[PDB]
Amino acid sequence: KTTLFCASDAKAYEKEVHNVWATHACVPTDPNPQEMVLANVTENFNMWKNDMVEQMHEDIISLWDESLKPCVKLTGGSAITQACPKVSFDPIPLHYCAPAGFAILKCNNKTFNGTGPCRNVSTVQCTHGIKPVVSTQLLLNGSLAEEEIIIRSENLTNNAKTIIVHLNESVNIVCTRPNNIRQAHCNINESKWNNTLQKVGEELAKHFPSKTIKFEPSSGGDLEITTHSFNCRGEFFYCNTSDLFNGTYRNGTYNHTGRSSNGTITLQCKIKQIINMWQEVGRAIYAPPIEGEITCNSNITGLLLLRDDTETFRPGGGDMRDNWRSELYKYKVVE
Amino acid sequence: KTTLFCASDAKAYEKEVHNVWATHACVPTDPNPQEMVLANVTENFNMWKNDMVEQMHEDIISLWDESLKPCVKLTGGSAITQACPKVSFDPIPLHYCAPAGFAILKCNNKTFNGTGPCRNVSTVQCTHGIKPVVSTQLLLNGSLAEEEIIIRSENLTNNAKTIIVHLNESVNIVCTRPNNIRQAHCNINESKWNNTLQKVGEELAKHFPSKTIKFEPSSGGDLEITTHSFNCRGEFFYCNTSDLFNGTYRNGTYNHTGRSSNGTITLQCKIKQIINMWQEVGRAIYAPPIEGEITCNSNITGLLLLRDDTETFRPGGGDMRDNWRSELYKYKVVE
Ligand SMILES: CNCc1ccc2c(c1)C[C@H](CNC(=N)N)[C@H]2NC(=O)C(=O)Nc1ccc(Cl)c(F)c1
Ligand SMILES: CNCc1ccc2c(c1)C[C@H](CNC(=N)N)[C@H]2NC(=O)C(=O)Nc1ccc(Cl)c(F)c1
Repeated sequence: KTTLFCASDAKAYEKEVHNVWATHACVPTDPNPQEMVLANVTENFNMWKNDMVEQMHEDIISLWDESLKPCVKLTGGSAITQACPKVSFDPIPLHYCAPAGFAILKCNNKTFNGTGPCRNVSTVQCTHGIKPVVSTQLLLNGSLAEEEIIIRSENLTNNAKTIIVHLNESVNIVCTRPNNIRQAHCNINESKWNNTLQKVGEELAKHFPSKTIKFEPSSGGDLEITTHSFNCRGEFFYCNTSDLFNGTYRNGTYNHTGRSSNGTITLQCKIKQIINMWQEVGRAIYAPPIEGEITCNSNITGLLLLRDDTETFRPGGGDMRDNWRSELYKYKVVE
Repeated sequence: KTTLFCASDAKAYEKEVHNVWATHACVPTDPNPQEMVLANVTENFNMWKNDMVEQMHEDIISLWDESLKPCVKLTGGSAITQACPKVSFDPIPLHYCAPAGFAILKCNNKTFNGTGPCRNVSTVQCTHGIKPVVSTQLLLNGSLAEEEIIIRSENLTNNAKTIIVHLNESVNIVCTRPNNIRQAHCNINESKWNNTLQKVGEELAKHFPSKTIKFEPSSGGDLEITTHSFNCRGEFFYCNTSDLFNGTYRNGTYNHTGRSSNGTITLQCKIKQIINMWQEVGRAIYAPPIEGEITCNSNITGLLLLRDDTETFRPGGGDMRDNWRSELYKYKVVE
């Protein structure tokens, strides 16, 4: 445990809030990348127990706190009012760096899970570009597995322990509200989704014996975790995944049972102003959505699942720390 | 006639040279791109003389000139030395867009040829994403035919005219240099290769009546065109294709006579420092390959062939504007 510091390419002329925060909270990235190679090792890592995720989480909370300022913030029964200006919003990559004398080891095993022994291990002073993408169910704009899609879990036996599925091939999703003022929609190519769910399916089948592997929409709870919720240009999108996370892996093939059109899948999305916050326990009310075409062109780089002679899997999320472990499946701060 | 402009998803924080170049040469990509399609049209096309190809060619020459700077540049008996640092190299998509009031119509007939009449025609302002992949014999990371494999030629009865075989199913190829330092190798699944060459064979049979259709390694001449030459992470790979382009198509079946092992084809590759330039007429000398595992996992999306009882086809290439025509088999700049 140490007190880290962020490094970025933030410009102090951008009125984009991530830059506005990073220019006063981080350090200019340094053209100084010496990755200490090493092949004499055995370090055991645990992506599920690592303070880096916590400090990252905390100053991402600071970022959001002084950037996206809600009109009302209702916490503990007390309502706190302030100004609601819509701002420029799009995540910039943040490197996490260890201070004087403190190093950040690094795993290079391309099939490494997160928990256990790793050995082809390098070392750094600063980490690799990471975007503070806040989302549920679908991990957006992250790293891709260099070889093949991998399953991460603090334990896979525990049905209530979140599964992070690190993908390989990015799945472009295009969410948009056209020029109802709150209704939007997302578009995703169906072929590549069937594709990806056959990889997810067959690996889950590698690690669950010989059973039918169903994919279904989340049980219940708040809209934040029952839908693919994300932020696009300061607007909070809640997009439906009932005709997405939907299919059956049997016989070694995956059969999609979600609806489709022209070879594309369209998610019904809604922009909301009242949001169950991820930082704290409370609700934030924002101003109505801005005028015009509100579109995000994103790439799915991972999944967040939850398990219950058949085994059903369901989109998860809610705890953004696990979002941070998708990219902090780790390193290791060490001395 | 016009001078176009590029549009891309280049990041100003990336130190990858395609991003470095595009960010100062291109325009932030448009995501309001609505194909106003038409159905009372018939326009003629000619992928084999289209100036968009040489605008792209000139611009990619610019990119390579300002990015990959060789230690030595020998042209016309005069040598030019400069600093040759190793860089990060991975092609990003480039949309080519027409300026004010001037448009880019589009062909929609998927069984389309490249030369002649076409009727289902749309029109856009910007082309689809095209990655400037510089290679010979094999076209990498291109678009796939939506339907069935297409044979393209300026004309097919001219044996000196390059033939572009637009594939349907991509064929995965994994070139790697393991941790001799310049010795590398490529892996390709044979069954997929047999499979592809059977309809390459069948349609080349459709265009050449009742001949035995053989596939053999190239002529001779410079290694760039006698080998599958390409660029992986700044390193110039020359890969042997004597056991790849090798087969007999007869009586309706393809027959692979190239050597294999465990059902896989392994190409013998070498990383060279002395390169015959594709941009200009001259040679370039680069620094020795970097340390570590150099891996490129690519998809074969097209072929570059040349024709001579029997008709024989050999891998071609060398002139990269044909590589740009593979993706610019086209559209059209029109008013
Ligand atoms: C089984 N999983 C456990 C689980 C489940 C749900 C949640 C947690 C843990 C933590 C958090 C509790 N806070 C609260 N209830 N007010 C709650 N998450 C959120 O409200 C949340 O992410 N909102 C949110 C905001 C913005 C965007 Cl863009 C977004 F995509 C989502
Ligand atoms: C019938 N065919 C005619 C024909 C034949 C060969 C060539 C041309 C035309 C053009 C070009 C001439 N330039 C020269 N002779 N210096 C020459 N091509 C190249 O040198 C070339 O592609 N190099 C190259 C570099 C890097 C990578 Cl990664 C690569 F895959 C290839």
